[PDB]
Amino acid sequence: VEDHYEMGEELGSGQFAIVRKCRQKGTGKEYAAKFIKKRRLSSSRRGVSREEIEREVNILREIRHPNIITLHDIFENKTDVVLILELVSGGELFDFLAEKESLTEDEATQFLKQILDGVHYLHSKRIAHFDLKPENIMLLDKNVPNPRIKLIDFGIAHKIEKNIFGTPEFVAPEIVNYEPLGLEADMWSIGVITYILLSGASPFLGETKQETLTNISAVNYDFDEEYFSNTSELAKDFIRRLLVKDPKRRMTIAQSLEHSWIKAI
Amino acid sequence: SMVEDHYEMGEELGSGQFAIVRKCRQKGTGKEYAAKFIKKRRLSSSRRGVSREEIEREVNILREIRHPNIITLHDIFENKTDVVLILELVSGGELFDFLAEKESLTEDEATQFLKQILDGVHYLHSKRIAHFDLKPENIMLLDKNVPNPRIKLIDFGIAHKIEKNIFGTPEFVAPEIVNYEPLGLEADMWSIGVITYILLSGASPFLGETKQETLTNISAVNYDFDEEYFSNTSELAKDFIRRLLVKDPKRRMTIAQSLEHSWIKA
Repeated sequence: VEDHYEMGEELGSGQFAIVRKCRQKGTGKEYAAKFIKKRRLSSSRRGVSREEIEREVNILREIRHPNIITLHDIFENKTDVVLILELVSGGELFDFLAEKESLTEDEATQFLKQILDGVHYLHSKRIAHFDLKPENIMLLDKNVPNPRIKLIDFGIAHKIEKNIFGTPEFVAPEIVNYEPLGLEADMWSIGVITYILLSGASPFLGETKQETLTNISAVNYDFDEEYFSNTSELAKDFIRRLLVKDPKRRMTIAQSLEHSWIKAI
Repeated sequence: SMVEDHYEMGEELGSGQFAIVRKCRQKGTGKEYAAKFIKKRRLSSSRRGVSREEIEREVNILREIRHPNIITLHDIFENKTDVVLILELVSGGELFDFLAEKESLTEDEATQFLKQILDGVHYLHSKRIAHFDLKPENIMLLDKNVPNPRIKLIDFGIAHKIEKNIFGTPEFVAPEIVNYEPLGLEADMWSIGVITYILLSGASPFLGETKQETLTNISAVNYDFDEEYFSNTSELAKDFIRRLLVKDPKRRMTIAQSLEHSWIKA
């Protein structure tokens, strides 16, 4: 990698990884180099297993959409897999919105549409992100008139595809009744993101992580007027149709885009 | 290295998911092995070949394992089109075929083979590896032409390491993630119950007339011991089976408990 990219400042660090800014030799174009520490022994809990690195890389390879982070190049050395990624410098969407004194529902929906467009692309390729949250919703450049959303961090993303067992004769009840996680999980996350984007309030947050998890499982939220008095009924309906316990009864991404609140712009 | 530079390749032995198995012999030692050639999926291909992720997952499992009752990985090569696993040659066929050839087979003899299965699984589970496909066709013998044949568990194509897992905020996670119950080592213990039931009786506990019936029967744990298939089976053996065919995975015998059970231990 160092033969081909000049490495600069550390930008941050996450799950067994350090991100540095870099510049490609010959072209001068800037990127983010994410150095992922490989797991050595399969018994270890340090680093990332090769198979999990591959899972993420295989998803990143396929992505070509303006609202998603792009993979440019990949290297591997003794200790690391280095992803050369699109440099996204505009920060978290919510930190940009914080510079404002207030935000209108129409200003918010400009951004929400971009998130939905990114997720529509991912879901069209059967990719569930599984960790949609405001910190993974960045901006390419926050100083332009109409900033562009970039979805980041495919660390737990999966392709969503019985036959592997040959027949079911020997399989346990938990396999018979296995209900896989799927694309609907992202649609729930979108509901929560929308809720907080519009109101500033987190719908399920409790005093401990355990309380939050309890609240989520019970679908225990409201639209209290202290937070929702300037929010439209169509916005509330959109959220209601996402925050559904049964994943099979939630709006899909296509239905989300066809919802009157979104169609209206 | 290229595989042909180290191994003389021989005749074809079988086929797997986008795979061919050939007998081979190591140059420099004369020792025979099974070479499994797995076709890699191209980046432009949707369904042809096996994904790199799936090959790595299985290989990383195989690399870790060494135990007398599990197939051993000896070498790995990769060329343009394939990943090639050089595996221990397991020549003795299916356990159940060998047993079906015996004039008679006592419960004591059956338990001794079953113990070898348990020993292999005990090792796998000690590494947090669930096999997930334990069934007769994956229980082979190394060499059937010896007084006491050695069981070899094969086919780690759906095996997985087993690890509420959320390091950051849980605020945006869906209820199905909050309530997610992953498949675990207990699933293998269920399979061992079914294997044992068939081993002793020749009947299958949950098999229905259609796939849906089999599924329904498993989920309901709807089985019994027919009087005229279990007439020569001990209550102690039935107890072993009963403690494995339990709906709640948390209430099934673990591999350690299975080995401590008096059917095995006595």
